[PDB]
Amino acid sequence: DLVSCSYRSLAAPDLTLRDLLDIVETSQAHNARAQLTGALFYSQGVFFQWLEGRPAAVAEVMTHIQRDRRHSNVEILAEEPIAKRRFAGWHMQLSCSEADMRSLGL
Amino acid sequence: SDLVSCSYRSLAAPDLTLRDLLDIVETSQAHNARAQLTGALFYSQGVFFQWLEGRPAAVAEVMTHIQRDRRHSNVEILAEEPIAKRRFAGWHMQLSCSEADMRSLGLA
Ligand SMILES: Cc1cc2nc3c(=O)[nH]c(=O)nc-3n(C[C@H](O)[C@H](O)[C@H](O)COP(=O)(O)O)c2cc1C
Ligand SMILES: Cc1cc2nc3c(=O)[nH]c(=O)nc-3n(C[C@H](O)[C@H](O)[C@H](O)COP(=O)(O)O)c2cc1C
Repeated sequence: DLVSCSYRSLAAPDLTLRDLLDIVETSQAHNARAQLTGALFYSQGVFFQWLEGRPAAVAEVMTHIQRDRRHSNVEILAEEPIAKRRFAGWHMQLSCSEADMRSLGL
Repeated sequence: SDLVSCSYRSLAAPDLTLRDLLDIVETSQAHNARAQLTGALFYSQGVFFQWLEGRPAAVAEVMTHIQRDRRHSNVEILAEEPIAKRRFAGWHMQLSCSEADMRSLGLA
């Protein structure tokens, strides 16, 4: 009994670096206790995310994530059953480039 | 003027190597440049996300091939989303691959 959820979203046009850092730090905290793992990819106003865990916990955050106003167009979440975890060890691995971080700075 | 965008998420074939990844990018670069396809590829831990932007038909034609590709599977796609402006202009194939992922894909 273990599942994954994959979505693509368009980051708020006004998204700052502070916003990104907040998203990451909350996720770290929640996924940690809530036993979720995965990765968050940001570049140039686009989010990809992969969440994995128990269907219960994923549904929990995914309802929260969708309400979140730091992005929009939260697009066809692809709910796949998984045999094993893919990001064991990463309660939230951010993947954000040096350029992208510079941008969100300006 | 007439730009659409396509997003998908893939599962890398379980025997995918660093060389494979490198082949996927160089092919993409060469092609996307000629086809005016811009976008980004993210790989980590067996997972691929990609965002492609360009004129409707170019996106459509590459996506048929991307889906044929044996180096991955379970290609869940996102209906041609129309876009105001490009987002990765200049980038024909911006790659996201961590140093850790680089280590693993390069093991055996
Ligand atoms: C792109 C994006 C990805 C997010 N991913 C997670 C996540 O994986 N885990 C999580 O707990 N919150 C994530 N969040 C934050 C939640 O949407 C939400 O802000 C928060 O978790 C719910 O309120 P809280 O601060 O009380 O926990 C994400 C937000 C954004 C915009
Ligand atoms: C994850 C992934 C992403 C790919 N992205 C592109 C791309 O954006 N542009 C491209 O021409 N080929 C891309 N390819 C390669 C194509 O699937 C396809 O194989 C190629 O364009 C035609 O065959 P070839 O590899 O022998 O040249 C990608 C392959 C994979 C597995």
